[PDB]
Amino acid sequence: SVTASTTQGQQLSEEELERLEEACDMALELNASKHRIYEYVESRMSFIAPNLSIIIGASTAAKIMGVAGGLTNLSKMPACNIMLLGAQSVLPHTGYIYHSDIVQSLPPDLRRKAARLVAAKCTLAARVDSFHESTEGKVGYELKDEIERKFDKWQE
RNA sequence: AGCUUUGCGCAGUGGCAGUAUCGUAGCCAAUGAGGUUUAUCCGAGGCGCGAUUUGCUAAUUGAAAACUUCCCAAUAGCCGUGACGACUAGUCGGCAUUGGCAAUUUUUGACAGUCUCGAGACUGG
Repeated sequence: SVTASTTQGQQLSEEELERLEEACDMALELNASKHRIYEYVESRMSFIAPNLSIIIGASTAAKIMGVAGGLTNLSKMPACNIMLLGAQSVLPHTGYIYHSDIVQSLPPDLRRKAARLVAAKCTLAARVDSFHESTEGKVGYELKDEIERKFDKWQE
């Protein structure tokens, strides 16, 4: 309001205002579509791979389940490849679980090691939901408590 | 029967030893430590804290450097002299101590160097 009192800006057209209006309307369409996709992918990924979704987050769980080629290919991958799963001058030897929110929830030098912590345990989680045990996700909850317990252990 | 591999133990030669060798009871660690190289790859301990027995010998200071001393008194050659003694003023033997013992015959150095085949020669300017 303070800088709308002094804008130094000229008015738009009617075509310019309606062009910006439909641009903002399709932008809200893209935002609501993104959140609809997010809700569906978290629901169906908590059904398909509950423990991996609990550890990493179900969108990144779906990304590393897809680029590996499903759960039954994600299990028989080691922990040192699921770290680099989704890789490609921005950061090297990084996968989809380096740019996760739970691996960016810490200082920038605390990052790489944390990737190896989230890659290993979720690999266990991936193996745990390659067979259909722990459908409620208790292995994911226990391992995720272990993850952020180690994160709080490293932090001050 | 011989050869031989791997791990461990013992001893020995040699090498290394504070960017070395360990402890860790605190935490983490193959359910993955730690990764800038080659990363759909590698794979072992890591971070902190804390350390780096025993016998022998030398040397120094110190009065004393840790295994059951100093001090006084006396005892442990010959020419003269004094007595005692012996033998005829003289001689001899032993004992004793109240002066002396580097000037040719002795005990305060004619010795030292050299040369020749047990024996001699040369020099000491």
